[PDB]
Amino acid sequence: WMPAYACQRPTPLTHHNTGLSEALEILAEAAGFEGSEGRLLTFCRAASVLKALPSPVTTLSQLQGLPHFGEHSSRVVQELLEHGVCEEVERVRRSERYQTMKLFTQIFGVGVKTADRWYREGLRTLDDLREQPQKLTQQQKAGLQHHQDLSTPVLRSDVDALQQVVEEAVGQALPGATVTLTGGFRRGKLQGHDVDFLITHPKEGQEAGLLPRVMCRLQDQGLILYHQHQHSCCAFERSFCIFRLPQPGSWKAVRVDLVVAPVSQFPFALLGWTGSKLFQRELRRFSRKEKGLWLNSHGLFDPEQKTFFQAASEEDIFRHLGLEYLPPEQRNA
Ligand SMILES: Nc1nc2c(ncn2[C@H]2C[C@H](O)[C@@H](COP(=O)(O)OP(=O)(O)OP(=O)(O)O)O2)c(=O)[nH]1
Ligand SMILES: [Mn+2]
Ligand SMILES: [Mn+2]
Repeated sequence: WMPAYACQRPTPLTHHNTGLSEALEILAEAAGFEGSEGRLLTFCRAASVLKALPSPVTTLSQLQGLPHFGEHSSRVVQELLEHGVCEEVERVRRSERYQTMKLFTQIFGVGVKTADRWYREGLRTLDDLREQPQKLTQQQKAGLQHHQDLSTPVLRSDVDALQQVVEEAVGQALPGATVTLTGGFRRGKLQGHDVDFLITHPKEGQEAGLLPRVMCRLQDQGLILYHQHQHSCCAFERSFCIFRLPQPGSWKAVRVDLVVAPVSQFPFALLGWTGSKLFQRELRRFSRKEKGLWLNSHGLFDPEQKTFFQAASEEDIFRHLGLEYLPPEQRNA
């Protein structure tokens, strides 16, 4: 038996069922593009199960008694096992709707609602968007300007170089302030679509006004192509950036999220920002459904008692929810 929730089972970075999970995730994504949130979560859960399996699925009899594997997800695997291809997945891959929604939603600053609006308005290509700049936010304009670089996977070596410049800027602005790599790279991934950093200081409140100082420094070194600062509204102070990463003989644009959290909230922010998206969705559903507690990136609240949990680490949070600790590299759900 394998547990129902992704937060109750280790999901490693690499697994034995990449072809099958990829097919299911194409169906998940396409459902999300159509606003079919239910079907999205269903395919995503089924994909996540395959990722946690210790062996490859070579016959359909191996699906027996697995959670989150309904009729539709089973048929997909079946056709792939029996014919090497699933017709519905290939139709989706070649569909103009899917290809366009993928193209648009991949652009920095574009979500599903925007992509779908643009689709319904007859926009199809990147050039179509560039011909209608009045329809674009400044963030989306920057996304388009750098789209080739921003669709090139970010590598671990890029992350290392970026963490150095961010640590130097942070260290110069405020001694004692820390930078923590989060997101997919903290989960052990070898590549990504951006780099995520969480910034704090051990004395609560010393992190006030730090991010703008970090950004000034980075800007002065020629490292920033685009920067949008947002103050917290509640909800963390953050900066959405495109860095200009020097490389031997050239350079590349890379997406970076810099998030500041007060150290009291840091374990929650780290947990939330480390992901995966599905893992965190599942952890929050678990906390609510199973334990009656509301988890987010700022805290763990008991709505009956009107209390907040005091957490020193991620381990404290897992412990409090009755879950065995999962290090970041087993959260790849
Ligand atoms: N607190 C908070 N967490 C978020 C938000 N958006 C996404 N997350 C979570 C879920 C993700 O696993 C994680 C970082 O987002 P990313 O889109 O960078 O995902 P991740 O780094 O896992 O994958 P990647 O390798 O960048 O494609 O943070 C947000 O607005 N607020
Ligand atoms: Mn990321
Ligand atoms: Mn990010």
